[PDB]
Formats: sequence, structure tokens, C-alpha cells
Amino acid sequence: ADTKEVLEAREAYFKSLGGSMKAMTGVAKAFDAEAAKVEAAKLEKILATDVAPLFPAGTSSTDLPGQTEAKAAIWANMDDFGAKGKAMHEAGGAVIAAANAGDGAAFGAALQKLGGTCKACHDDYREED
Repeated sequence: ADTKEVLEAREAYFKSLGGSMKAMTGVAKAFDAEAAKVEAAKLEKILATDVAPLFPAGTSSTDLPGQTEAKAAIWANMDDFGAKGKAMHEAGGAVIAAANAGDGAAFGAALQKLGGTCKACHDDYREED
């Protein structure tokens, strides 16, 4: 009965940024205008979210053995990890910008940057799972 509250919330933070990516990749494919704007909205929620507020004393896979899937791996100290955070935000706010600006190519390329950004993170914590 771990009941990881801090982690669980982080799970939500993953669904948030992960939502921007999803709505971003679909909008990226079958774009138009309405989808992009909506993705942007989800984006902003992620952008101004507060990444540094759910990534801390969690499970820590790399630390010691345990269930989980990924926790301590990440590969990048609190600083580097913090970086990817902001980086994701770079795509976050910039993608929403394209949404408003109506730059479908700007929102597609920007959101893809966030795509490889978040993805890159997971690619970092190449945990066992």
C-alpha cells in the first residue's frame, strides 16, 4: 500500500505534459485551427504548472530495488532534470504562442520539440520496467 501521493500527483503532471503531446501529435497530424488552440490550452496548463513540485523524495529506483518503473534513473541531477523541465516549458509557452499566432507550423514544430523534450526525459530514465 505505497499510495505515493507526491508521485501520484507527479503522475498527473505526466498526464498534463503528456496531454499537450497527445493533443499536440493529433493536432500535428489532422490540424486545422480548433485542435491546435485546444492543445495550446492544455499546454499552458502544463507550462505554468510548476514542474519543480512533484519530482523529489519519491520511490527512487536507481536508489534501491523496488516495484515502481522509473524514479531515480532519469540521468541528470536536480539541475539537469530541472533543465528539461524549463525546456519542456520552452515548447510549452512557445507552442501556445503558435496557437494564438495561428502558426500551425509553429505549433506543430514547437509541440514536436516538446514531444522530443518529454520523450527525451523518458529516454533518459531508460528504467527496466
